[PDB]
Amino acid sequence: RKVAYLTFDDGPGKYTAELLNTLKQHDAKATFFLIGANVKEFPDLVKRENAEGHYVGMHSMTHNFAKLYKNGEYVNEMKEDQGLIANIIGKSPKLTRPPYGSMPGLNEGLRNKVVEGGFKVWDWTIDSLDWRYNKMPVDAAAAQIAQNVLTNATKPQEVILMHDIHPQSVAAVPAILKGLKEKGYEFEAYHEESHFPVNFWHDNRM
Amino acid sequence: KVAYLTFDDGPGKYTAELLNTLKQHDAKATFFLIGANVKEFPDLVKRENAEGHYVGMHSMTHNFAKLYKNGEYVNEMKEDQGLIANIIGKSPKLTRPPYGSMPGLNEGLRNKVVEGGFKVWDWTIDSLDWRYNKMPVDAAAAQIAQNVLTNATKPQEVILMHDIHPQSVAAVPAILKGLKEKGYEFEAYHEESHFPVNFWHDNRM
Amino acid sequence: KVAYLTFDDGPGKYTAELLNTLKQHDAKATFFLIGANVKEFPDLVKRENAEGHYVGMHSMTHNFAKLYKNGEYVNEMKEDQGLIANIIGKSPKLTRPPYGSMPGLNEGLRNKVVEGGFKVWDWTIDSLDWRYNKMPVDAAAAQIAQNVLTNATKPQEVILMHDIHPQSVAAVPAILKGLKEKGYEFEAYHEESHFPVNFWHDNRM
Amino acid sequence: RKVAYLTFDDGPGKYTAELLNTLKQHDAKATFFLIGANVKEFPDLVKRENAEGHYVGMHSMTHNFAKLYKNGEYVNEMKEDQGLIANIIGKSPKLTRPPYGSMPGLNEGLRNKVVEGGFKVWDWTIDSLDWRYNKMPVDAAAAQIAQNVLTNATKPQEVILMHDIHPQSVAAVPAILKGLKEKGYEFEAYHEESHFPVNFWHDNRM
Ligand SMILES: CCNC1=N[C@@H]2[C@@H](O)[C@H](O)[C@@H](CO)O[C@@H]2S1
Ligand SMILES: CCNC1=N[C@@H]2[C@@H](O)[C@H](O)[C@@H](CO)O[C@@H]2S1
Ligand SMILES: [Zn+2]
Ligand SMILES: [Zn+2]
Ligand SMILES: [Zn+2]
Ligand SMILES: [Zn+2]
Repeated sequence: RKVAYLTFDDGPGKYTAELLNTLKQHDAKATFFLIGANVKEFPDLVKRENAEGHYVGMHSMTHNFAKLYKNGEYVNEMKEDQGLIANIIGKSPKLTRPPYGSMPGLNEGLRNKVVEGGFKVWDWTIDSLDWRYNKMPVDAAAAQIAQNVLTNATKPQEVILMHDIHPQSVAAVPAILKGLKEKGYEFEAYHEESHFPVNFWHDNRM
Repeated sequence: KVAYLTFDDGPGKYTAELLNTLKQHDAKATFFLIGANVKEFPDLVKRENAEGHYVGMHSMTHNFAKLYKNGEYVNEMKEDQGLIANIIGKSPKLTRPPYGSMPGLNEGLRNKVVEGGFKVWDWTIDSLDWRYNKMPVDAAAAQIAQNVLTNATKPQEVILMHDIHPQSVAAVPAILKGLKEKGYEFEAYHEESHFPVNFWHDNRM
Repeated sequence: KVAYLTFDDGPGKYTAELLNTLKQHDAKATFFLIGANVKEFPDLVKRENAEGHYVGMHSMTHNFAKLYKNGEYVNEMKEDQGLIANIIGKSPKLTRPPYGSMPGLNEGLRNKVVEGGFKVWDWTIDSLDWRYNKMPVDAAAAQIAQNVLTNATKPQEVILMHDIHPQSVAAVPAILKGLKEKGYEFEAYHEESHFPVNFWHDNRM
Repeated sequence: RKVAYLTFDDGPGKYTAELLNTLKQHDAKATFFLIGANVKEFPDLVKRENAEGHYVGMHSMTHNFAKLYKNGEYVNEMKEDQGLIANIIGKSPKLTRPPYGSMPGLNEGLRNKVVEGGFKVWDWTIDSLDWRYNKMPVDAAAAQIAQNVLTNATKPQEVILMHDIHPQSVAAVPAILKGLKEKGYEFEAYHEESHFPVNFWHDNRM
């Protein structure tokens, strides 16, 4: 019962349709956390992500830690970001992904507000680190980013963190898909039907 | 074919229960205690060592920012070591980093720990007991047992559990027999027996 | 078995010399011109296209901080493109980034270049002609020719030279003879024949 | 006759001793550029690097850009650093290696001043990128860094950039040495009498 949840952060972007075709050609589903400025600039790609069979969840408006967690704007920005996304796909998604991860930004304070707001939070069990490989050939970057992902998948479920806004990332997903499939992983998207906690605070309320 | 049980965030409310459950099965495990739990449950701390388990450290505050982003880790571990040394008269070396060492334990802090004389242990298997919290104990526990019996594949395994959680302690009985028939034996960590088990694959710890 | 000679930082003092040498050997190459040298040597600019060579861009300021750290790359290439266009009646697409595209040409700027309609070309072979500058020409050139002949191994090669340097132009005859013996043919870059040669291996450029 | 010139920046440091020993097993020589405060704290290692056959050059006192270049203390910091290194190994080394490289810090002003004092300046032709691999298991990092330098050795001479002050760096050096040696490289130190220019400004006065 192996299921890979490929997640893509900070999108959508100019590489997204490309990633969206590679997903499609592999009949594989995934999940996308989007920034408010990009849901607005790229409303078609949003609508398409959802249309092609993927989960579209929030990732805030500002992606600003100081704003998100120190001043506690997090859920407000996930509610605003939610509204934009509904206006485009008719769903009001409930899963959020904290910029910079919930640890340590999501204190017990707003972790409460998150559950009192009905929202949900997903961190990740693999960190592709894709976004650091920005100073080298893109094919070389992709191999190392896939190497990272292929060699860290072991648990019955794995939540893989990637960003679809960097070229080296979307170039790695072909190898990543072919690799994990050889490892017997299924490439499903997140479903709200079947939620299970994935965070660093181990708080299973979200 | 050794198998090392580890327990975090204790000693706590069900720790007393757990030590007995272990005892009946001639099983020795490892505990990583929070500072305040050492202050509140000295007896349990004393008892854990007395019944042949390893008593290691899990820091003072279990606070990510303080520990790693501010580098208080070793300071928190040494002070915790002191509190424990006052009960068992031994000063343990083995630390279990709160939330794991990846990425929290940077290259620098990893120097301080090797310099401070400590080792570091993460795990290979996560019981995942925290998912099934505030939930019907026997149902939860049952799952937790599967969670660990399935990922038991390697010659040695280091299992993460938490004895401040009822579902976890309840899960321990089923794990014990299920793993023992898998050819596993349950030993405590021994300092002279040290071998690396850390996400960074850093073998100085 | 093609071989594309490319020349940077021109047109200059020895450019006319080189063009005759190219012409004498019925050989066609590629030039990447700086803006001010286009402004000063329009005839040489005019001549290069006229005799069948490719005339590309090498920016306005050849200044690293301006081009990349300040993101002026495309703009400098755009304005350079226009200056060339006013002479040869074409608006060329192929850019050769000052100092190579690595790492100066980041992911953001690489979009802009793709958006503006530009390609980018680095090289496979570095002549190292700048090492031997202000040096005894006959001696220098001989070495430089060998520097490229040694690294002539692949089916396609893009050789970096500078025709603002006397040792480099002096080296060109021997390369032409040496590569012709290696089975190579010397063609200019042609846009309908474009193929990626960029340190980033970015195949949109 | 190929030659790989391993260079290590920002030392000496706590992993230097292990690097020094690993170099000595493969009878391989290399080049060290050092920071003033580090020559002050680790003179055995300086003294030893030297004594063991490697070149030791400067990498400034402060490793601060605005001080080195925008304020133009490059030559000041290299001579001061040279002074220290001399009092340890009885040698005033002439070769310097600019922090963050020569481009674009060493403007023509500073570059004139550099040749005024008989200094040379070495940049590099391969950036191993070791220091960006501090967020993953060291063995994994060691491997990727290796492949970075192994798959970029093409030119008969390479000058490889590394930092001996990070663990994943000296960890990669064994595989680097086996790798290049398989490609026919030899591992020399820089030699003063044997100077050939390697800088981003193509200035062969340094
Ligand atoms: C100590 C800094 N931590 C991190 N930097 C990355 C961010 O750039 C991403 O946006 C975030 C969410 O996508 O995931 C990691 S976590
Ligand atoms: C804008 C270039 N930045 C760079 N950061 C790295 C630095 O951390 C090194 O110290 C330097 C010289 O040792 O080599 C690279 S280059
Ligand atoms: Zn993000
Ligand atoms: Zn814990
Ligand atoms: Zn140039
Ligand atoms: Zn440096």
